[PDB]
Amino acid sequence: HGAQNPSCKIMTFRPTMEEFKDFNKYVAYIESQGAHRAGLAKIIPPKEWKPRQTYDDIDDVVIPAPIQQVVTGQSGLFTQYNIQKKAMTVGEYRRLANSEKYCTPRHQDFDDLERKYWKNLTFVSPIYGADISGSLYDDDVAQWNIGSLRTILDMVERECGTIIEGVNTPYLYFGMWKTTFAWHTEDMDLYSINYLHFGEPKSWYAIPPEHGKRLERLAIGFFPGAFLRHKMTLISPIILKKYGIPFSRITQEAGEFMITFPYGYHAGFNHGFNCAESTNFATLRWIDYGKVATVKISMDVFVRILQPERYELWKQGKDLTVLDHTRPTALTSPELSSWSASR
Ligand SMILES: CN(c1ccccc1)c1ccc2c(c1)CCC[C@H]2CNc1cnccc1C(=O)O
Ligand code: NI
Repeated sequence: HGAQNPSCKIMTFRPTMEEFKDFNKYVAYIESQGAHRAGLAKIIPPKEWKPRQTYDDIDDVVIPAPIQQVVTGQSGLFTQYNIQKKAMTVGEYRRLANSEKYCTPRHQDFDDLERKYWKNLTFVSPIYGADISGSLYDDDVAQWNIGSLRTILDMVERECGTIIEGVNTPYLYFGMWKTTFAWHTEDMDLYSINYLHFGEPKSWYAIPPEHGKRLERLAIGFFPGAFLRHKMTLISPIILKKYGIPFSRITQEAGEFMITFPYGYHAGFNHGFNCAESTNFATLRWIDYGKVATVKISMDVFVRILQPERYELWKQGKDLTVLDHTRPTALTSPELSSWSASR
């Protein structure tokens, strides 16, 4: 389809509990409304749903590899390095986040906080408890369980048995003020789902996938060298607004879901102490996004099973298609139904 979200605005969704029970079905719905055209969409769950009953058992959890984020650069163009530090607990990380050195500054509004982020990026290197293999969900949670979404990304584990952490498994993100994730797309241009468990907000910048190539030309212009897959390049919105790169901004609060879409470039930072949970997933539409992307997943099993008419032409390298970033995804295909019956 097309012309659903022609402005490519970041859309916010508030489903009822009945719309919330099927995860894959609701992803097809928000794409039928055009959420995928912004590269990022917010999902506000109903109040009856709570992923964990209490967050007081978490002080003794281990953060195996925290990273000190050292950012260099000037004039809205930066490069961040991630130096690994010693292990610590969440209680220690919380006391370090609210330390005077790392605490959230005084700010009038977000515009003030955004200004102080890009002004004080170089001066202090914050600690980010990122990429922790684990989950904070309860076991009985059956709706939107990040540890088990039951999408077609399970074909990797169900057929080839490969398990990739942060992609097949959930990751945990304990943050503090100024902790940043750089401009990037998900591995193999996969989807991603991020849920903010508790704490201070997490802000997102997102570029629509139909303009992602304009950011890639911009970054190549600054460094003469898919190097943005190093995921350590920071670009200020001042620079994007100067060269005409379309982008939108939204703030994710505690208890809200964020979906990133294939070839949706995103970047952002944490306002203060928070905990986020994230994993990757896929719909039927992603298969063509993963094919054009060639952590390296082999797309062979997806094409051999769900695109079998194109398989031999893809092995011969004669399947040259152009992605239509506006087409919504399908919910089911005859090849997918007969595959679930085989398993
Ligand atoms: C450099 N690096 C690397 C690159 C190549 C291979 C191996 C690792 C790397 C990779 C990942 C990260 C960081 C650094 C530094 C903190 C951030 C996380 C990703 N975090 C998010 C991603 N998307 C959305 C949100 C978030 C978030 O912070 O909530
Ligand atoms: Ni990401």
